Amino acid sequence: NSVSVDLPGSMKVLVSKSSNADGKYDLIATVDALELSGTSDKNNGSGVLEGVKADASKVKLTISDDLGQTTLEVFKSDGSTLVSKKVTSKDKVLGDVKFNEKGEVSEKIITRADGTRLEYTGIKSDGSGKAKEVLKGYVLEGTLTAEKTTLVVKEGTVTLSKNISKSGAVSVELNDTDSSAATKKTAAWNSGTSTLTITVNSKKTKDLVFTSSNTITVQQYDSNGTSLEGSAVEITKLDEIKNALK
Repeated sequence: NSVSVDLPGSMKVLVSKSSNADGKYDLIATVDALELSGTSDKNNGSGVLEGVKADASKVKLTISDDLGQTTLEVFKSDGSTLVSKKVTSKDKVLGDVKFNEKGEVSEKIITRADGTRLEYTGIKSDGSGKAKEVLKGYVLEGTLTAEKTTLVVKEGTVTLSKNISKSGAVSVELNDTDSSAATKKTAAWNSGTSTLTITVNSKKTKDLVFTSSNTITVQQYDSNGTSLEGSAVEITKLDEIKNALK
């Protein structure tokens, strides 16, 4: 009769064992308390399903085999003004979009495959908003623009900026308003090694690595800056990042 198929999210779609006379498969999905039904040309679980909420909100679930992506849309009663959109991509990144009363984006949470998050709130029509990154053990705060996300960590005269481009590319820069040549920090960034090298007084002092694990490590140079010493230490607290900027 029917066969069940597991879906990204905690969702399941029951699909017809065989296609009807028009070549199509019947799809039934239960998503939380919602019952959704639809059709598809394939037997694997891809397709589009629709349902209605108790309060007349319209719901649409789209499963795209070509991208392995599942999109759950909740609309107002018109079926067009968006209330919420949840997208799980095939690499298990989650996007959780909230809309204002005119159906425009106002918030988005991106959850990475490891569970760290980018939280965008107060999003405006120009693509600007407040940004926050939720890492393991600490949170980075900053701003969103249509050009980039900028998370900032300040320590005295030093500002560390972690930038995430619209395409997702990371860069880091260090700005120090200290004007004494003996103490002012400057820094150079390498995207390929994901490393910020901090210099003071023409001597390297430490490398900050921004790991593909979404962690930060710090490794000291010797006091003459001629060599890295010891081994890199993974940051676990915001206090430790600020300490690195003293």
